[PDB]
Amino acid sequence: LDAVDAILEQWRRERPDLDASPMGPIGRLRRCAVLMDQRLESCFSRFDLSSWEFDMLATLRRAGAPHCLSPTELFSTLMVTSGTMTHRLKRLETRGFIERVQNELDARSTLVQLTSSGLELINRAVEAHIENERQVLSVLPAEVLAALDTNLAALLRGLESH
Amino acid sequence: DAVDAILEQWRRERPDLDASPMGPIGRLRRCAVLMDQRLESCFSRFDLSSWEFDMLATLRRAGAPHCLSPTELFSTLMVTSGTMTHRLKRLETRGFIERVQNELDARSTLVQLTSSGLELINRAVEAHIENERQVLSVLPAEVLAALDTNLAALLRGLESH
DNA sequence: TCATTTATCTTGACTTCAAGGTAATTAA
DNA sequence: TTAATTACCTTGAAGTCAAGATAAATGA
Repeated sequence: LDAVDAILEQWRRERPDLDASPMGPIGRLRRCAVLMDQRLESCFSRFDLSSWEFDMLATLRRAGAPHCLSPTELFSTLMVTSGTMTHRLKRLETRGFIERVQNELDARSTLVQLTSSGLELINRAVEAHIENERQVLSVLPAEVLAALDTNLAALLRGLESH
Repeated sequence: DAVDAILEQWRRERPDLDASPMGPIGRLRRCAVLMDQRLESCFSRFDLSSWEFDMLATLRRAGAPHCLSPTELFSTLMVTSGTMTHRLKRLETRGFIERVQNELDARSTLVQLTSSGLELINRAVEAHIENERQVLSVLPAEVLAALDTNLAALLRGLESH
């Protein structure tokens, strides 16, 4: 049995009038994600990085040289508000990971670009990150990892549709 | 999928790496994020946030008199005690929980559901299930079944370590 | 007793968001 | 030109955590 099976048992005893089967799939998902974050966050700390600081540089890096994106691009992709993004940017700017370049095509726009410092950090952090994930999923058998990828995508399909 | 995009990017920017793991894990992380959004819609109909729901649900599912310890609570909900102290003081102001002094441990102040809280949670969980039932209805039965089975195997490895 | 642990809160700080603000941009 | 919209930041406020503190329970 799994920890989700436990909570279902509790509800099965306390409210037998309900069918809590949906809580099964969804409960496992949230817990998995929660634990998974803990694993990945461990490795990021090895680089003196928090989870969000990594997401920023990975987004800038994966864009492509010159690795320059807009605050709006950033928060639109990272699903955070603008005030959130402002705070993030000022921090990374002080940590010399990003520089601020003024948009020559839109005066209400101040771009964010990777510094040489930041470009090196993320370029090896992405290397560690990948292996960290590879280690985690190695517990699963091939068929299992295969099925999970296929199935989660369908779930993402349905969710993104709505 | 949106994850498919990020994979194409890394395949161009760092072809020296194989980013296959980001696939499964990326979808997982995003799904959880989207799933929370759906659930929070319904919680808002009861004037409740995600954690306020998790709290009363934990107290409710314990069993009458629905009395648990702060340590028990934060241990189950994986949050620090200062988080829990703050949380409890809020719910106490919102008349959902009462504070009972432990007669068996003088360093202990138990947390129990009020008549108010018991009613709110007893119908909120009903809506919550339906919320989830509808969301997952987009998936076929076999697919939802396989996803459940597969997610369970993943939870074993994660919790073991 | 005691030197250590446990239960729980207190403080300072960081991240986040909703709401507002303001300089540019835009289409008529 | 203007009224509406976009880009980005500012400002309170809430939630969270990490140390730290202090009363209470230990087992020797």
